[PDB]
Amino acid sequence: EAPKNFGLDVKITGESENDRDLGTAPGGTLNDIGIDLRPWAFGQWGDWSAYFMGQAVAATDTIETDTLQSDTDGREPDKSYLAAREFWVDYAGLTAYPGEHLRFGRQRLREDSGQWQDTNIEALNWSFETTLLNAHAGVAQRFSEYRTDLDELAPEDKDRTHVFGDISTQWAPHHRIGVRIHHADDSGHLRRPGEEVDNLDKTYTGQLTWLGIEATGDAYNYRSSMPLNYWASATWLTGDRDNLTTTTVDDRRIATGKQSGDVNAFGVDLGLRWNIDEQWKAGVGYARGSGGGKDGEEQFQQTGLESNRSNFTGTRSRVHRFGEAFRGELSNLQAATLFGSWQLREDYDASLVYHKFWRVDDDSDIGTSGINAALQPGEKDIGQELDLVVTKYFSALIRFRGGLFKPGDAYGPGTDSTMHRAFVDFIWRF
Ligand SMILES: CCCCCCC/C=C\CCCCCC(=O)OC[C@@H](O)CO
Ligand SMILES: CCCCCCC/C=C\CCCCCC(=O)OC[C@@H](O)CO
Ligand SMILES: CCCCCCC/C=C\CCCCCC(=O)OC[C@@H](O)CO
Ligand SMILES: CCCCCCC/C=C\CCCCCC(=O)OC[C@H](O)CO
Ligand SMILES: CCCCCCC/C=C\CCCCCC(=O)OC[C@H](O)CO
Ligand SMILES: CCCCCCC/C=C\CCCCCC(=O)OC[C@H](O)CO
Ligand SMILES: CCCCCCCCCCCC[N+](C)(C)[O-]
Ligand SMILES: CCCCCCCCCCCC[N+](C)(C)[O-]
Ligand SMILES: CCCCCCCCCCCC[N+](C)(C)[O-]
Ligand SMILES: CCCCCCCCCCCC[N+](C)(C)[O-]
Ligand SMILES: [Ca+2]
Ligand code: NA
Ligand code: NA
Repeated sequence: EAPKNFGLDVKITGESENDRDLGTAPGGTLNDIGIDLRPWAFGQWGDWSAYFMGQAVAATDTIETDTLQSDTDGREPDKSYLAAREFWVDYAGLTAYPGEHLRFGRQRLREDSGQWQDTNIEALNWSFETTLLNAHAGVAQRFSEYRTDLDELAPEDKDRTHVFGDISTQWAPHHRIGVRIHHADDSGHLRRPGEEVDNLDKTYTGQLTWLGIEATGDAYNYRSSMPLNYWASATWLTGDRDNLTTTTVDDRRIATGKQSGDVNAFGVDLGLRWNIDEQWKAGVGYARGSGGGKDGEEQFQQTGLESNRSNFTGTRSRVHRFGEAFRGELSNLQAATLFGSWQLREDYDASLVYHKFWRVDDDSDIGTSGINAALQPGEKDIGQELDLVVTKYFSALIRFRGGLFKPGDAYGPGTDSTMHRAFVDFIWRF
């Protein structure tokens, strides 16, 4: 029971993916296995503490062993690599509240929805968590991937600074109301007209502010004592973007200029979960990120730090809010969701999730997704998905996570009728 100074997490993962581009491009499917080793070190001395976690990965192909991985020349991952995941120092002595502390270094930033921040990033982050009042404030920026195989940052991350904060209160037992803010500022520059544009150039620079209000009733508490749980959130995105314009000239992309415009967009996510008994749960969700509008002003996007993974099905396992296969970003996207889940004590859980997805504006792209295929102008029907997650907890666990995506009319002729992405993870902690 003495404070544990080190450990090692060992994960074996298999991934089957077919076909991310729906058959539109060559190869690019996965059926592969890998091991991921994460040694960690922790020290604590009165109000001070410090932590390091590293990572070594070897796999048969470039599979996803980390749900929080950076998305990917200079950005080509290798089948095997080393990385530094977290390295930070923490000071808890500003106040006597044990849930209050200040953390500096590359660290896990997470809030419960996963929709604003859920990532490892260099940050200075203040947390204040007590029974009646929670608050946080921080700043973050990526300076490197800290990986042996990736030499450059993604253009969206380069020179982008994040500032954010939140504050919330438990106004009745198990019911929380709060506000949340995030601001992203780009100090980079766009290619100038006539310059060649490649995959490591920015497509835009922005100064963007998200302002959100969030109500939850054990939304993400898998151990809730209430028969009904819920989440409701509404988020306003404002600010501006300078968008790069380009043209094609001889199989090469050339910058032609740029266009600025204000953003005035809106996102909402609602959910209701029935705690039917000690084991069974089921629920419904609706979410929408606005799209299109006059000069793209209504195109909602997320912060870029989000995972969209959360305990929304009411289990210990986190699930992708917009599908393991589709992996939607809330951006010109409407989603309806139904789920059921089962758990037995701390020993097993399982969730079955259905989604239907539509575009909001049928002449605009959606944001990120786990699908790499062009949408047909004028078609709103993105598709449907069924997901299954099943876990046995032995510390250690073994989990199946799978999604089956059925493309709708927005994907069109010559695309596959079905696509899946599935994982098995076996994890042991020493
Ligand atoms: C701004 C980034 C800060 C990065 C700090 C990285 C911290 C690295 C490793 C965490 C553990 C350091 C422990 C150092 C140490 O000698 O601890 C004494 C320990 O043996 C018993 O308490
Ligand atoms: C230990 C506690 C210290 C608190 C330090 C102060 C933290 C400051 C701000 C936290 C809230 C995030 C700020 C969001 C923001 O400033 O941008 C909005 C603005 O750009 C709209 O145009
Ligand atoms: C209770 C039913 C579970 C619902 C399905 C959730 C599991 C998701 C994926 C399982 C792997 C299926 C892989 C084969 C398949 O169905 O599609 C073939 C297609 O991907 C060819 O491109
Ligand atoms: C308390 C002192 C000990 C600190 C822990 C040392 C652990 C060993 C390595 C930490 C990770 C340093 C990696 C830095 C790095 O990868 O450089 C990134 C490049 O600049 C690429 O942009
Ligand atoms: C502009 C009108 C917006 C009205 C929104 C009202 C939302 C009402 C109910 C949604 C769920 C609220 C739960 C409140 C609740 O259960 O707490 C009451 C206390 O537990 C009393 O013991
Ligand atoms: C397919 C590869 C392995 C991935 C699967 C990991 C989870 C495996 C099995 C979980 C089984 C879920 C049902 C458990 C059940 O019905 O009751 C458990 C018993 O009551 C306790 O022994
Ligand atoms: C024990 C559970 C068995 C079901 C696991 C499903 C994993 C997906 C493998 C499907 C591969 C088929 N194909 C040809 C589409 O790649
Ligand atoms: C059931 C869903 C998880 C898929 C597991 C993926 C298969 C792992 C082992 C087969 C791949 C190894 N190999 C030989 C193709 O490199
Ligand atoms: C198992 C822990 C390993 C920790 C060290 C990993 C950091 C190495 C990063 C080197 C980056 C080299 N690069 C990308 C500039 O070519
Ligand atoms: C599609 C999922 C939507 C929510 C499911 C609703 C669950 C209602 C369960 C009623 C069962 C009443 N019972 C069995 C406890 O006496
Ligand atoms: Ca392909
Ligand atoms: Na403290
Ligand atoms: Na629950």
